[PDB]
Amino acid sequence: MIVKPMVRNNICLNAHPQGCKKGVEDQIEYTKKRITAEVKAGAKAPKNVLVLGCSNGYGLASRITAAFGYGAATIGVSFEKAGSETKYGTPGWYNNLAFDEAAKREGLYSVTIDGDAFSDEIKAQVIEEAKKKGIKFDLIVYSLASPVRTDPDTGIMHKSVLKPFGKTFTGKTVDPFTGELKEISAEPANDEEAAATVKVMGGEDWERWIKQLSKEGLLEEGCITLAYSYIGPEATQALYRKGTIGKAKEHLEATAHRLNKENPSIRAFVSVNKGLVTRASAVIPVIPLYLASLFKVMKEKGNHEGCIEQITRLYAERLYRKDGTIPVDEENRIRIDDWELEEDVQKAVSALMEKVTGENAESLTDLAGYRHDFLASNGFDVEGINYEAEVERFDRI
Repeated sequence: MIVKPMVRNNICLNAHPQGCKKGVEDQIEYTKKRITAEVKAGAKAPKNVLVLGCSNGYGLASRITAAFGYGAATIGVSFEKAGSETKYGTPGWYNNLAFDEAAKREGLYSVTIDGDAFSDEIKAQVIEEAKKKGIKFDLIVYSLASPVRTDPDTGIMHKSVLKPFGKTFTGKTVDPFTGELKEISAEPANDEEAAATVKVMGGEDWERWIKQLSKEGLLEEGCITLAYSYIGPEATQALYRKGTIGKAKEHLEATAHRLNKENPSIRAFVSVNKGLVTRASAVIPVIPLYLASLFKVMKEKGNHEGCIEQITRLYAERLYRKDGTIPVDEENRIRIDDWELEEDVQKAVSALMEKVTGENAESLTDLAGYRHDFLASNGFDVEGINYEAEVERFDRI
C-alpha cells in the first residue's frame, strides 16, 4: 500500500522503510565527506565502540560516525519492534537494518542487539558477544531515550515526566503543520514524579553498564564514555534547569563524576548537545517555537546542525583532536551546544520569538525545517523517495 505519514496525538505512528534507509545512507554519505583523511590526520581514532540507543537521533549518528568515519567496529543496542509482512516496525528497526547492511557492504564488523538496554539480559548478550570476538571497548556512547524504565533489581516500572517544580510553567508554542500559535502549560510535579524521572533519565543505568563491563574486563585503558544531555535556552530553564528534567541531568552529571573517581583508567563525560525535534517536543511549552526560531536563525547564520553534523563535530573536534585534548566547560562537561547558546544566536532567537504571530509564523520561523525533521525521523519527506510508489512489505529494506 501507499505509505503516508499517520500522526496521532503529536506522534507519527508508522514509518517508511525505504525512507528510513535513505535517511541512514544520507548520514553515511555526509560522514564520509566530513571525516576525511585530513580531518583524521594526526589524531587518535575509535576502534571498538558500544552505542546504547543506536537506532535513532544522536545514537544513530554516533554509530555511523564511528563506523563510516573512523572504520570502527560497533555493537549497537536498541529496543525496537520488528516489522513483519503486513504491519509496521519502529523506524529504528529499519534504521538498524539499513546500518548493518551498509556496514556489511563496507566490510565492517557490526552487531545489533535488540532488546531492553535497561535489562541485565541485554547487558549479558553484549558481554557475551564482546567476549566472543575478543573486543575491549574504547568508546561507549550512552544515548538511551525512553519515557519508561524497569528497575533491574526490583522489577518496578518507572515513568518520567517533563514538568517544573513549585509553579505551573506556561509558554507559547506552535503547531508546525497548521502554523497555529498556542498557549500550553506544564503543571508542577510531585516527589514521586521527580524521583521516577531521575530513575529513568538519570545516570543509574549508564553506571550499571560501565560497572558490569569493567568487571568483565571489557574496557580498554582510557576508555571514553559519554551520556548525551541538554541545557537549553533561558526560556525553558523552568524544566531543563530546575524541573524534573533538570534533576535528572544533575544526576547524570554526578554520575559521570563518580565514574571518573572509581575508575582512574576511564574518561567519563556528559555531552551537552544542541536542541532538536524529539518525540516529546510537542507537549513541552516553548520548545517547538524556540526550535523553529532556532533553526531559522542558525540556518541564516550558517551554524545550523542536525544529528550527523553535531556528532561528526563531536568526534573530530572534541573526542579525537590533533592536540589530544578533550575541551570541557568549567563543570567538566563536553559542550557542542556552544553554537546554539552563542549570545548572538540567543539574542536573535529571543527577538524572533517575540515577533511571531499566526500570520507570519511560516515566514518568520523554519516551520518547514521542523516538519522535515519530525517526518524524516520516521522516513517521511526525505529526498529521493517516490512516496507515491507503494510499499510491498514491511519486514525488509
